[PDB]
Amino acid sequence: EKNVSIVVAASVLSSGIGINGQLPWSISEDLKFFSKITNNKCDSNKKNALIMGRKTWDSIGRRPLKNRIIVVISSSLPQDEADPNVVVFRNLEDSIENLMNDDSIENIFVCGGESIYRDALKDNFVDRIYLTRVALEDIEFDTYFPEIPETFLPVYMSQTFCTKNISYDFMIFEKQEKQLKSIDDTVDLLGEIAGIRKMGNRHKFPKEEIYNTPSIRFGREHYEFQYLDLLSRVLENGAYRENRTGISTYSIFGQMMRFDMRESFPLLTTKKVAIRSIFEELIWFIKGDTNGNHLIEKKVYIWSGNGSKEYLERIGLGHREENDLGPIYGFQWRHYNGEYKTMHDDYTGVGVDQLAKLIETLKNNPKDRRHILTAWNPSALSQMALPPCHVLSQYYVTNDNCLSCNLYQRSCDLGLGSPFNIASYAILTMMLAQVCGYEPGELAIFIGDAHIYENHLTQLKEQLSRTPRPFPQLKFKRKVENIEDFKWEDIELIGYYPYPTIKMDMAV
Amino acid sequence: EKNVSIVVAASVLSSGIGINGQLPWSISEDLKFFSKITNNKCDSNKKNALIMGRKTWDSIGRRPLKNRIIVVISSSLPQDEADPNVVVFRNLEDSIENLMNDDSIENIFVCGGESIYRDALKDNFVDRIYLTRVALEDIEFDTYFPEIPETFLPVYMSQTFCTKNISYDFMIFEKQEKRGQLKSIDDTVDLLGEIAGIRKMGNRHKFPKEEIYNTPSIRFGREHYEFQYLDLLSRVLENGAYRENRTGISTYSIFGQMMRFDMRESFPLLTTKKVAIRSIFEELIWFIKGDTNGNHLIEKKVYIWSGNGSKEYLERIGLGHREENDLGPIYGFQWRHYNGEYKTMHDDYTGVGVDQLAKLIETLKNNPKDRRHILTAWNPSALSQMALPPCHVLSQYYVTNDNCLSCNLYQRSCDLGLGSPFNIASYAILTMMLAQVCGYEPGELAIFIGDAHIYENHLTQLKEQLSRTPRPFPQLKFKRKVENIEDFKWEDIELIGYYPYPTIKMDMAV
Ligand SMILES: NC(=O)C1=CN([C@@H]2O[C@H](COP(=O)(O)OP(=O)(O)OC[C@H]3O[C@@H](n4cnc5c(N)ncnc54)[C@H](OP(=O)(O)O)[C@@H]3O)[C@@H](O)[C@H]2O)C=CC1
Ligand SMILES: NC(=O)C1=CN([C@@H]2O[C@H](COP(=O)(O)OP(=O)(O)OC[C@H]3O[C@@H](n4cnc5c(N)ncnc54)[C@H](OP(=O)(O)O)[C@@H]3O)[C@@H](O)[C@H]2O)C=CC1
Ligand SMILES: C#CCN(Cc1ccc2[nH]c(N)nc(=O)c2c1)c1ccc(C(=O)N[C@H](CCC(=O)O)C(=O)O)cc1
Ligand SMILES: C#CCN(Cc1ccc2[nH]c(N)nc(=O)c2c1)c1ccc(C(=O)N[C@H](CCC(=O)O)C(=O)O)cc1
Ligand SMILES: CN(Cc1cnc2nc(N)nc(N)c2n1)c1ccc(C(=O)N[C@@H](CCC(=O)O)C(=O)O)cc1
Ligand SMILES: CN(Cc1cnc2nc(N)nc(N)c2n1)c1ccc(C(=O)N[C@@H](CCC(=O)O)C(=O)O)cc1
Ligand SMILES: O=c1ccn([C@H]2C[C@H](O)[C@@H](COP(=O)(O)O)O2)c(=O)[nH]1
Ligand SMILES: O=c1ccn([C@H]2C[C@H](O)[C@@H](COP(=O)(O)O)O2)c(=O)[nH]1
Repeated sequence: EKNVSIVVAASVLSSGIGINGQLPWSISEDLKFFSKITNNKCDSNKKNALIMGRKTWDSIGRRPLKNRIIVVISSSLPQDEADPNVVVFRNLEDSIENLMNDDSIENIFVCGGESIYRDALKDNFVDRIYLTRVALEDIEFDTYFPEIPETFLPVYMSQTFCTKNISYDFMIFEKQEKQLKSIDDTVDLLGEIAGIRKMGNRHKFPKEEIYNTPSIRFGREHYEFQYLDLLSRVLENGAYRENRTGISTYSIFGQMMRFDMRESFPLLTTKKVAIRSIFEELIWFIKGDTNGNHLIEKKVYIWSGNGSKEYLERIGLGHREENDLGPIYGFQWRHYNGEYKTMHDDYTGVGVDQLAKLIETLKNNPKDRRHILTAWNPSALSQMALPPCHVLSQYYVTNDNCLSCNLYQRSCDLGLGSPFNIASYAILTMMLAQVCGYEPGELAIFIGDAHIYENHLTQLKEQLSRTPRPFPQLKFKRKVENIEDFKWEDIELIGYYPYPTIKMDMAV
Repeated sequence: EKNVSIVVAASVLSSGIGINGQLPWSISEDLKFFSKITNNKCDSNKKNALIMGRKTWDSIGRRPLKNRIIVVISSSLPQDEADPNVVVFRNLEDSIENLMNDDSIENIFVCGGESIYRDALKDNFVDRIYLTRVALEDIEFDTYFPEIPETFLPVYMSQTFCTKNISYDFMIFEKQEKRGQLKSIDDTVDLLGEIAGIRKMGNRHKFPKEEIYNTPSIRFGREHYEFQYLDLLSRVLENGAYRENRTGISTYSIFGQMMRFDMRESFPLLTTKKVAIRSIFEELIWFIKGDTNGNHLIEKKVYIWSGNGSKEYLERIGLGHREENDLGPIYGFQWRHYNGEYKTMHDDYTGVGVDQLAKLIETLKNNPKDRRHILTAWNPSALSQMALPPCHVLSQYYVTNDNCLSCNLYQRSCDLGLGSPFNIASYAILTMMLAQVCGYEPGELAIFIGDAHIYENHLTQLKEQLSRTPRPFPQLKFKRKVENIEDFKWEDIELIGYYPYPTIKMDMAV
């Protein structure tokens, strides 16, 4: 008995691990990771053994690895003797015996060639798989990682990283075989006694059947889990409620989500997200625009319904022309407190420009604590087609000169709105970072009424059955001078490989 | 081997457990807890044994406990085979002996009397201690739970509960003599951290080192909500970035963090330092009445808004033309007269500006499930006239299906050392007030911080605080049902069972 682990790097969609006797890419961090995992051991007078196939041997210059013993599988290679850090076997099965003996061998790693992976998995020799998911998928491959067998379950998944615009995961799987007992025994007995009265009961852990990729118990580091686990928590504990819209929701109050923005862009991968619409709705905010026709003109219908004659009629704004949403987001951002008459009037100079003051303060007085944008105007709400959901947002220049964002959101709808805000404020923050001279840092979203519309239950349950994939990267093709000059065309999505788009109808 | 646990309920400060042959209180959740912990077992063919002194056995009426075996330590009581569910032993040590005897015995509980506890601990018989800390002192006790020996560390502390206004609290201590979920995941996350450094968000949120983490041996059971404040503290202490600011005094800062606090079973007043509760109530209702006159506070001997309401400060910021302690359209002006025109702190502003606190109340009452119960103080039009731009910037309220009122607050900037304890207490109280007035019960308070920072002239004070294990939170009850939210008065408030550590002096950053 001694541990056997595969170590592989494979393309996210098709497990492409090689082309023309070489890799499909060069990613140093991955070689570094390979170096750390294969070198790692306790008793420092033993060596780990790296098993590989002759073509892979061939592939790295037949040049030995520091501090490790290579084991080449070949029919032809002479079992040499020049070198003791490189040994040769005629088949994979006998190459083990590694186990039995060489007590000078702590761990065994299967380092691949397809033919070798395929044999290790078929003859059931491997216990763990360390898999580096690489997000590049329209390139030639002639070598694949075989399908992970059912006996294996994912138990870790890291955040997404970036190298020269390529996103990658790493990820661990364990061959399955079948804190205190006291602390949990206590917490449960107090839970039985107290019922609703113990706050832990009001915040129950989600059940396996509604928790995305359940085997991943202690390694939920991919920040997309921050979104999916939120979904589970409400699936789990949400109270059923009626609301102004016909359609009722499951709801809980006071939640939060966090996303890295240094290494990747947080566009959900568990459903294809309408990034264009998101972007297009953002510059419309930025420009201070409240004319819904401008979005519709670019073929973005997200605000259609809240600007229809009937909807505005139903809510007291029947005096408005179709699509005059009144002083909603964009207007409070550039014209805070301005007096709104119609989308046709000229507002240049009226009201506080928050957004301009934001940029000025952000470049001139970075460490100061007042970088705030707010849409919550008690005096305007009744003229808005909808009061805002994303209500207030605070911005933060780190000592190392990234820009982070906090968004307070009164009423994210988890199914539709939420994945939008995530992307939206990510971008707003990247935009502010170009314009002000910083790099993107972190995004934290604080939620008030976090809920799911009931007509989304099955759809979101579908989403919850899909294991997340590395986030993509998002780059600007040019440096702008004023932030209102950004255009869709400027924007580059690198490496977005989502699952099918999931249809969800918006409750009006 | 075979577990021996002490189970005891004791007063938080002096460890009182008994007076005149009885308990100094009557708290049935505790008897429920006792019963659960002592009945709990795997093998339906074995039983647990509870050990007690004769006088304790007298205490419970000499009747057996369902489903368990009582073992009475007495010199004199007869060893009579009548009850198979009660056996007498002449000494604790022999009774311990349950350990090899009675394969039929699964677990062992020392159920007390001071003399059985003292003996069990002195003779080192015992592995774990289940302790219910009862928050009333200043009453008569004649029996005590011994001081817990240094060989035990605490490993769990529950949230605070309430019964007939008495706060209480469950903890476990383990005899500890001679990350980790398994190796493979911590190793991999460690290796990744090394490859990536600052590039892996995990390295940006490093775990607090043991010497700065409050009560470190409690690692998987930091349930007491006091820990939400303390752990935040240790977190900026471990990752907080240095930065100079508008005050000569620099801060250590991180960005984006949160705290939850229950308000159904207790009042979230920090116990690890005596907190100026009066001054908090007096500012709070100052805000509710919509008042901006700094004098009204000083007149009630509350000096928190003095430094910011003085002649020099008002000068240095461009408000020289303002009467002393005219603070401007700060918090309560915006709550009552959002966007109204600020003349002076003397004008009458009846009917001016949007009255948010009124709309709030109307909305909680008539539209409980609506998502627009919102209180805001961030008014870009009015920042400059303000002695100080607001820190508790926005709050939301939420009526649960079982009629409790919850509050979320977004705080852009938060002095962990000084303002934060005020904010927790402040908004717990406001929420309790809003709840009474609207017909509901207190629910939960969540607090979202933008800039969470510790002032550098505070480090040693907060380090001191971090070395004190928290005690169960007190209760706060209103003595009468007010008709209007601005009628509340300090006199109307009762603070039951607040037992803090001594106050810790910290200088304000002007
Ligand atoms: N992305 C990643 O993580 C990795 C990718 N790769 C890529 O994979 C490709 C190489 O893989 P692959 O084409 O499978 O070649 P392999 O590395 O699997 O080597 C194949 C050779 O191994 C020997 N061998 C295999 N099975 C047996 C057996 N049953 N008995 C005796 N000898 C055996 C034979 O050598 P002989 O002919 O001498 O008999 C065979 O030709 C390259 O593109 C490489 O870059 C490789 C490792 C990792
Ligand atoms: N708050 C809590 O959780 C609890 C509180 N209590 C309270 O504590 C008080 C009772 O405790 P306490 O006064 O210490 O009495 P105990 O329950 O410890 O009983 C004392 C008796 O136990 C027997 N005993 C003790 N030591 C020996 C020995 N070494 N050899 C032989 N017999 C021994 C003796 O009985 P005999 O005289 O027959 O020889 C002695 O008088 C009451 O107020 C009770 O309500 C009790 C349990 C729990
Ligand atoms: C958040 C936010 C901004 N908003 C604004 C907005 C306005 C009123 C609202 N009203 C309600 N009840 N829920 C909302 O989420 C909501 C959102 C959004 C509105 C609709 C979609 C939407 O239907 N998105 C696509 C379909 C359109 C597309 O493909 O572009 C989807 O089905 O996912 C997204 C965001
Ligand atoms: C929040 C808020 C309102 N405010 C107003 C206010 C004004 C300027 C500020 N400036 C800075 N830098 N930090 C602050 O927290 C702060 C707070 C407070 C100011 C001081 C104390 C304070 O020193 N409190 C007691 C001591 C006095 C007492 O016992 O009453 C303490 O030490 O806890 C609390 C609140
Ligand atoms: C077998 N092989 C192909 C290869 C490439 N990438 C991989 N990536 C992963 N994740 N797993 C593999 N098995 C893997 N294999 C290898 C093996 C070692 C080195 C190598 O250079 N290793 C150095 C690491 C060099 C570095 O630090 O950059 C070492 O010290 O181990 C390169 C390719
Ligand atoms: C020994 N004693 C005094 C007493 C009271 N409170 C305590 N509380 C604690 N935590 N620990 C003790 N040892 C303890 N002891 C007792 C013990 C049992 C019962 C009792 O009635 N027990 C019933 C209680 C059942 C119930 O009320 O649910 C049981 O089934 O266990 C009362 C007093
Ligand atoms: O960024 C956004 C834009 C608005 N909405 C949704 C949330 C609610 O479903 C709806 C507002 O509902 P009420 O507060 O009006 O009831 O708008 C979002 O979730 N996110
Ligand atoms: O309710 C309040 C009143 C103000 N402050 C503190 C927070 C900051 O320490 C200080 C303002 O600092 P600057 O934003 O001026 O830098 O006031 C609070 O924390 N809470």
